[PDB]
Amino acid sequence: QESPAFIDPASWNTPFNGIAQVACHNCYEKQYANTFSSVLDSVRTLELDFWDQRDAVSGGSPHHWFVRHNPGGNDNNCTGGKNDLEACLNDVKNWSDKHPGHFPITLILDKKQGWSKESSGRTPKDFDELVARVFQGKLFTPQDLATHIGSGAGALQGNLKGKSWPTANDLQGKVLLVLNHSENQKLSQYAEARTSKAKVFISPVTNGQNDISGKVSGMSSQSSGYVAMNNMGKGDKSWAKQAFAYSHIGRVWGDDEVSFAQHINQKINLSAYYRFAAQSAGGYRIRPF
Ligand SMILES: O[C@H]1[C@H](O)[C@@H](O)[C@H](O)[C@@H](O)[C@H]1O
Ligand SMILES: [Ca+2]
Repeated sequence: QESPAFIDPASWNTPFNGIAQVACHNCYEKQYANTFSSVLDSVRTLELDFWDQRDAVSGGSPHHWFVRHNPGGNDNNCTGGKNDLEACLNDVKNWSDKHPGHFPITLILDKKQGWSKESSGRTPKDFDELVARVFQGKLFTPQDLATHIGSGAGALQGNLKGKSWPTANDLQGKVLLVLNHSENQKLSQYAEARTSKAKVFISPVTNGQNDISGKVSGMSSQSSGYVAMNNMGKGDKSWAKQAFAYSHIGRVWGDDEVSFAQHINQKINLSAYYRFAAQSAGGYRIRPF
């Protein structure tokens, strides 16, 4: 079990949903960290923005995605033009291998384009196959959570209410992958394709109760039932209290002028900051609420 100074030791025996963290915002960018791996000196929740194409219209290849911020190749601080998604994911895998006993790592995979058809090799299945090939047994997935709470994975949404996630100690050495997109439709498409086999948690844009516990905006009812995480911008952060009530992992981004301690008091699990190292509460970046 690791013990970097930034983790409150009380965290280990706390259910994962009861833990507040400082997270990065876009920390794959060179301007926010010298290397992607260095982020893990400060936090356990990271972010990658991934694109199908080299620019907006051209340059894709099967089984491969690029990592950069703007529409336009690769522009990031991951190991490596061959510093692609796979390279960034391998940076995390390698850090994990070098720190047995680590607090679970959460990676926010912020998808920037749509899914491809089969022939282009960038379907939801292709994505799962990539992340599985890289992380292997390190992943903790929605089916794993569903088994933990005694639910079907397609009924996590509502069956999580009143339940505890595994503790951080139970999740030592694990990696949790989270899918985001500006359009919830792309999450619905991923969940309809992968169902209980999904390697990645979907975390929809959340601006109403239905996005936590009902038919999520932009998704089918079937996809909605897989929701165990919720993603909020600054203006929607009040929804974190309901994510907390439903034992969904809530993330808030864009609220950098509010302190970690204040986000804790707002029941936000993952508080995303550009300047992550500069945030703490009582010297910690990970602590129970
Ligand atoms: O630009 C935002 C921001 O990058 C967030 O960190 C992310 O979770 C979103 O999905 C995105 O649209
Ligand atoms: Ca992003």
